[PDB]
Amino acid sequence: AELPTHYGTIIKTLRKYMKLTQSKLSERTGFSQNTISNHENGNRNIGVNEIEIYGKGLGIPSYILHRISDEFKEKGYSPTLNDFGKFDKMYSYVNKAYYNDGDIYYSSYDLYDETIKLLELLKESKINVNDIDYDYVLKLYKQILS
Repeated sequence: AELPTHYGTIIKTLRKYMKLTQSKLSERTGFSQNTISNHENGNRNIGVNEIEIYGKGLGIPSYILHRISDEFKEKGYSPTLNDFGKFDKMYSYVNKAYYNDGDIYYSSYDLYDETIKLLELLKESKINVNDIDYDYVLKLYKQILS
């Protein structure tokens, strides 16, 4: 099957955020450089099973792409994509907590929703995501999962 064309835009936006050229993303997915260009522009369709390959190449689990797409479908843009730098920084701590803390591993529900909820808590507290550390995130994460 084929996906919405907007996955190409999502990949192009994320590729740029990751500071990867099309050539580097090719040497990270096995898609030719020209094929990456064609996916991004909508000249070729992206496979359902191809997003998995892109996620690995971008260093991102595929659900994040799927979650971003669902926002486009509802709102006509993605607030998460538009603020991805903050999402990525919070996600780094969420990912660490999930893979290193048994209480989080076995109590987490939806890691995407939890990353968004943690960002909302920081915004309420007027805290910059660049100023936090893992210990602090883990305290907030345990609280949202309580």
